[PDB]
Amino acid sequence: YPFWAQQNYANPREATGRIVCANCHLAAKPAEIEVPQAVLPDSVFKAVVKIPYDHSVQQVQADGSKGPLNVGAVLMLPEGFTIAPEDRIPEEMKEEVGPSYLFQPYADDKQNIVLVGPLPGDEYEEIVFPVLSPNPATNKSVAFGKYSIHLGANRGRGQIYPTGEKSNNAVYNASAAGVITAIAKADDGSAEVKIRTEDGTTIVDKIPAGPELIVSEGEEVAAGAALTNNPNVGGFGQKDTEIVLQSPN
Ligand code: HEC
Ligand SMILES: [Zn+2]
Ligand SMILES: [Zn+2]
Repeated sequence: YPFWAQQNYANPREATGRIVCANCHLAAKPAEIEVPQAVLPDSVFKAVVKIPYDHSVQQVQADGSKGPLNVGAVLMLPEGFTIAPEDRIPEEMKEEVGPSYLFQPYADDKQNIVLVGPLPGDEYEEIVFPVLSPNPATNKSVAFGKYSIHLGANRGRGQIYPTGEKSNNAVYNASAAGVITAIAKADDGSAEVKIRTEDGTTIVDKIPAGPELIVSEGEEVAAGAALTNNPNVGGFGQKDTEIVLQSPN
């Protein structure tokens, strides 16, 4: 969740440009963002974000059962830019943009970094951010010019928790090489795979409900080999765009 990015990373964009959601949402999927080519100072414009996925495909949920996906994103605007206050949103636009409550600043001193979600993916095919450009004439920290906007967008449950533990929406691997002597399947959906190592020892790898086993009893497996499919059907992607903070006329 966006909140887990806030708790663990003061800066959501690493030196390489990689956005921190990627540290836990391991699969890559597209991220789209559309903004006007240029905007006048102290003006409101729309930033349209899309996070594609096949709405007919369900994902493994926290309880292991199949369900819908939720989406979320971090939109990094240039210095001075912020989500537009409601009273600054023009009339014809108010019904074209997301409601104010959808948007959360990354931090008090990073209001140009906007977070949205989790939101139900089936209801938000486009997330439209109403953005207020700054005014260089009265704000010395910002100047007219061309700037970059960075988008990080996710759909679906991540693979690793803030605790460092893997979620049930990930591949589980053989903790050691050997032969599978048994597969204890709880009607809980979870499982325990007993592996007989090449010299007597037997180890047990626990797998939560959700992932599908792709090994069978009596089967040999290498260390690190996959015991399950990769049930993940979502992903996180990034996209950059530019915008010109323009001088009137
Ligand atoms: C690891 C510490 C994470 C970071 C950093 C971020 N997210 Fe995450 N997110 C993570 C997990 C393990 C889960 C699943 C929780 C569960 O058990 O259900 C999530 C979930 C989301 C969701 C909901 C997806 C869905 O339910 O379909 C969204 C929309 C989401 N996360 C977005 C997101 C963004 C945009 C992040 C970076 C700004 C981000 N997450 C960071 C793990 C972690
Ligand atoms: Zn869609
Ligand atoms: Zn930048």
